[PDB]
Amino acid sequence: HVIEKMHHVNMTPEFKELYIVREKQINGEIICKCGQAWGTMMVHKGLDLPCLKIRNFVVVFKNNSTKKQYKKWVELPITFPNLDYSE
Amino acid sequence: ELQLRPYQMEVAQPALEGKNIIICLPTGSGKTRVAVYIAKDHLDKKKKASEPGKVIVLVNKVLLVEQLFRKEFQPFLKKWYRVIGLSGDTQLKISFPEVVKSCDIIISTAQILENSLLNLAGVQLSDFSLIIIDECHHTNKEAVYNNIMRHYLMQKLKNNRLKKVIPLPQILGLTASPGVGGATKQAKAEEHILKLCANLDAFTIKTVKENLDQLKNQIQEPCKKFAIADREDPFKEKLLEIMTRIQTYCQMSPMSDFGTQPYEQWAIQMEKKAAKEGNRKERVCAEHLRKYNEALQINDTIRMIDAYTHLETFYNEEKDKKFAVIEETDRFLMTLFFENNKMLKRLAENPEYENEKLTKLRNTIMEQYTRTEESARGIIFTKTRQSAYALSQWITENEKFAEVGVKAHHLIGAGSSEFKPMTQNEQKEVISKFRTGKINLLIATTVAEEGLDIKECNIVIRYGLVTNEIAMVQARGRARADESTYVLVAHSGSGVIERETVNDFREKMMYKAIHCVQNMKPEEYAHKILELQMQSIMEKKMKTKRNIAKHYNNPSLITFLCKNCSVLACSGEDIHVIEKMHHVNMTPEFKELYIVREKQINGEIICKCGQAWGTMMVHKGLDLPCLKIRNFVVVFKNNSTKKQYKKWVELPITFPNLDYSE
Amino acid sequence: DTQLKISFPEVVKSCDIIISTAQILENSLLNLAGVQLSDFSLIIIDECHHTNKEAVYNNIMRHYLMQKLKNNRLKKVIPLPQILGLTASPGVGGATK
RNA sequence: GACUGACUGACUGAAGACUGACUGACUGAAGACUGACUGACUGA
RNA sequence: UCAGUCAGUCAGUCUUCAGUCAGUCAGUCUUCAGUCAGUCAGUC
Ligand SMILES: Nc1ncnc2c1ncn2[C@@H]1O[C@H](COP(=O)(O)OP(=O)(O)O)[C@@H](O)[C@H]1O
Ligand code: ALF
Ligand SMILES: [Mg+2]
Ligand SMILES: [Zn+2]
Repeated sequence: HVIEKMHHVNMTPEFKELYIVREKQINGEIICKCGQAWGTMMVHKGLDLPCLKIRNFVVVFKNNSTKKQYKKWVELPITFPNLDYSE
Repeated sequence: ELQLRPYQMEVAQPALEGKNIIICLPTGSGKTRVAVYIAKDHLDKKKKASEPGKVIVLVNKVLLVEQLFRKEFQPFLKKWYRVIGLSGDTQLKISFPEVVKSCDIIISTAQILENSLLNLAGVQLSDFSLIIIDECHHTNKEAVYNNIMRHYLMQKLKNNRLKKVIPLPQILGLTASPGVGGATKQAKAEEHILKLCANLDAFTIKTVKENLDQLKNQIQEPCKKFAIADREDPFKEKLLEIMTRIQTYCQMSPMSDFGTQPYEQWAIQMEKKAAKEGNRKERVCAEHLRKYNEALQINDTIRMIDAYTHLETFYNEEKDKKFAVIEETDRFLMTLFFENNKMLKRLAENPEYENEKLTKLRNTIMEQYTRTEESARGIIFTKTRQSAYALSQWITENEKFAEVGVKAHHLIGAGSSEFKPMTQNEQKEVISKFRTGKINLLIATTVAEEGLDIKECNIVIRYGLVTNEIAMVQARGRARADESTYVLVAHSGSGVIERETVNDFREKMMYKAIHCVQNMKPEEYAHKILELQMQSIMEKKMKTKRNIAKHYNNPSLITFLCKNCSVLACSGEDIHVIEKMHHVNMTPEFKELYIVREKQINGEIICKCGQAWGTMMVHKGLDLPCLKIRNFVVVFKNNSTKKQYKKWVELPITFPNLDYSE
Repeated sequence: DTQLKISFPEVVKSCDIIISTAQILENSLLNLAGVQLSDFSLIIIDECHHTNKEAVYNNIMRHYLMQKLKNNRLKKVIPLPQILGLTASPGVGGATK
């Protein structure tokens, strides 16, 4: 889900269990099992929530199993729903 | 004769049947009468259906308690109900819960209720039915209203958990200008209105849309008039080269010209740094030059005499403290200061030289009162208390004022370290005299911009004031009189008229935006409102955990040192607290270290340097001197860092109370 | 960078000589209330050699140019503000001819 | 039988000084994060 | 048509700090005036 058309982020609780936080802190950095970073913790509208950078990941489609990357988010033709804030 | 004007009944229509809502009408259109009438209907109907119904009226300024008490509630309900007016100053003789249990209409200040609600016997919000909240635009980030409404909101969400209940009392709140939170977007404005609405748990703004012209006939827009001024006198520059010599002695770089707020800020912070180093021969000089700076600032604002007296008083007591120890850079100051000050008093005494602002003020006062010919009440709004009091003296002295029949007095709040603190009883009689009219000119501070209902205010005057939009809307509202004149006085040196301009545009934004939200779709309204309700609660919880974790403590770890000197004063174990309120030391050798001094019922503590430490106090039959944490320096034992704190709450140490067996 | 406290259209409506960075104006012009190019009379553009393929100046001038051609359609009008631009080296687009 | 002096408490009224904490507005400074756009260079 | 690097511009989200000022609230003490009532002691 996106904040103000500006920042992509994930709320999923099991997905919260997958990663690792790390501090050197006001924000935490996400760390994979490999040790590679994924995103940064952010606080918004009174919620606690970690974001992700598309550079840190790999996209996989379902019609064609091609492995692709993008440096920024604008290349990806996907459109996301905004934030149900009722949670 | 509780007969409302049409528009009043019109905007009161939704309120008559539940529907906790808000009413906003432009200033001077008697919203208090709407409150009184609604209250009568609520109590009478509840009596008809025979349920325990009550109502509490919250006000945020003490003076208004007595005003609204004896002006709109007494005269209309002396036969129907038991109304009681209570404020933090009146000596109670009975606990708050029984006060409410006796009467049914309460008029009180919000802090009282909140005190009575966090004492969990106390009281529960459910004990009430109707909550009248006057001037509720103050509902903002951790204000007195926000706490109360957050309890209410928390209970409401608990009720919704129950449904998928306990009654929550109906709510009313009165405003004149909800304002914007400093917003240059249409979105942020309308958002801000929504935030206020949700925090009030309102249903609809419900502002007039029918009876427009008669309203245009009731309220009057005052005539705006601008007084802007911009004489050479050496006194400013005379202080200038004195203080530049002072700065050059220690060769400080100012980084800015003198007499400015950044310079003062820099002076304070660098003085703190110098005290951290232990650097004498600089610290004292820094403080003294600072004193010159504030003296200059007062000097531009007000006449010369008081500004000189301020400095003279400081240096007088300075040498008075110094000579006590009798019983190098120090004298380096007074030696030149005293010759200069003798000259200054010679220069200051000359009344021909005068401030530019005061000049235009004199012009404005004389012009307005003479044009009015004995039918004129004028209110002058200022910034600092001593400004008010000195301006009163300035009125007193020059006989040219009195000949015109202007009778002036100064009105300020209660509570410093200066001429004299005016007390509540005195201001109460002062407003009494002002209503009569043998006090013709009133000089006031922030205290009285919201709620005064004097029927005759031809003149409202602002003296070099800079503020947000509500504190200007209300000020223009005070002129509750015909042909009302609003005068702004300032000099073009600072950003005053530009503040007025931006305030104007901001006002227009606010009106348009409230018209925008006025016309939203109910379901979207409900969704947005609910979401905002949530937001406040979660953020409050997050702040709660942040604070409680921030609190994190050996009571012996630290030791205290002078600032002027650095001689060790005492260690952590020597300090004990009275009633969690006042820190103090009992140690007998520590009694030998310091010096008492009197001008007295209490003695002031003096160091060997001459710097003050604390004050003598007598408690529970014991004689005992206390200390102020500002007067000292903290030293830890794990890390040798030199730190200071203005108040005691910052220090994470906890102290044992007082073994009284000694 | 300066913290405004008033919307751009009122800033222009108050003063008469503005000194600003081009991105500000272009932001204020694609917000269709905003502002219209016609509200101005003289457009001083310093260091205008940057007028190139989709640069900040090119967008603004393309609105101006579009309006001018619309005016010529009208003739066969709305005033178009006078333009000034300062350069030291217009340069070449990498040209050996 | 009358006189005077002093003591104490309750009631009322008033108010001189001290210190403590929370809150708002103003100004000043300010650390991090992230997003998008544009140009130049090089390369295919 | 694209990728990569670098530099510049603009906009959001926050957290947090200091300083002065003004307003609100609660304590511990000390002191004074006036009236009234009560107890006690002297010399006649
Ligand atoms: N029905 C009415 N008839 C006469 N005067 C009225 C009526 N309603 C309101 N007023 C005027 O309103 C004044 C009270 O206004 P108030 O509520 O104190 O101001 P605000 O509404 O700005 O708080 C009264 O002095 C009275 O003259
Ligand atoms: F509008 Al008011 F006091 F309520 F001036
Ligand atoms: Mg009012
Ligand atoms: Zn010392």
